[PDB]
Amino acid sequence: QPFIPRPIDTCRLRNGICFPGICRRPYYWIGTCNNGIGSCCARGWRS
Repeated sequence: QPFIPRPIDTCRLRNGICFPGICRRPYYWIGTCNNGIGSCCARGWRS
């Protein structure tokens, strides 16, 4: 976190990574991907 992580948003803040599975590091889960099985998790950290 170079910037100060504001309140966590959903995948509305999009395009960081879509994982098949889950985000563990460095990636914060923002909503789901692969229509449910994957994870919209943008590269970096929020909260």
